[PDB]
Amino acid sequence: YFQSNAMSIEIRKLSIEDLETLIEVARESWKWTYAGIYSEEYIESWIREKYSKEKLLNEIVRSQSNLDILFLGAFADSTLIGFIELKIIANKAELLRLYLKPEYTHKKIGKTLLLEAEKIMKKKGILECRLYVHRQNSVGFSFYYKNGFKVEDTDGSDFIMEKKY
Repeated sequence: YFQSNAMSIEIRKLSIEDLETLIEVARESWKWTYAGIYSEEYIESWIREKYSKEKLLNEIVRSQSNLDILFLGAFADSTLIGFIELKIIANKAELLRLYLKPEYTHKKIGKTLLLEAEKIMKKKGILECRLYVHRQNSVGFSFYYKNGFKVEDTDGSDFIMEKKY
C-alpha cells in the first residue's frame, strides 16, 4: 500500500508555521542534490545563505499571497516529507526545487506534488515551465521525462528541460 507509517499522505501550500520543519527538510534537499559534487565544507556553508529563516519565509509568504512563488509541502500524517517550489513570472514558471525524503521516495508522491503544482498553474494561466537538472542526476532526469519535460539545452553542468501547457 504505502510503507510510510501514516494513514494519509497529503499536499497543501506551506504556511508560516511549517517554517522550521521546512528549513530542515530544505537543508537536506540540498546535501542530496549535490552530495556527489561540492565539498562537505562548501555544502555546510551554502545552506546557511540559501536556506536562511528570512529567505524561506519570504518564499512561503509570497506563495501564500498568490504572488511570484508557489510552495507546496507533502505531509505524512502531519509530518513534512517533501516539497516543490516554483517561481512564476508572468505566464511562465521555473521549477526551482522538488524533493522527497529518501524514506518516502515513492514516484507517486513526487508526481502528486508536481501534479497539484500544475493544477494551480493552469488556473493562474502559466503556459510554460522550465527546470534545471544536473546531468548525473539520472533519477530526476528520468522522473522529469516521464512527466512531460524535454531537454531544451545544456547550461554546462545542467540540462535545461521544458514542458508547455
